[PDB]
Amino acid sequence: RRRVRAILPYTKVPDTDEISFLKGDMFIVHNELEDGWMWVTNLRTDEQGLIVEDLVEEVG
Ligand SMILES: [Cl-]
Repeated sequence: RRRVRAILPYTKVPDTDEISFLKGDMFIVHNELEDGWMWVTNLRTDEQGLIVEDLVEEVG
């Protein structure tokens, strides 16, 4: 469980558990699979869903 920040914007694929986001959006990473899929909470929108880890950076 950690925070990550979007380094790019993203528009979700319709009728999926993906969420949209903007560059700079902060997320709580609840869980992550080996293939890069994360279940997160977007802290700006309070939406939960799927994101790919290559669109985010570790928060230090
Ligand atoms: Cl949708």
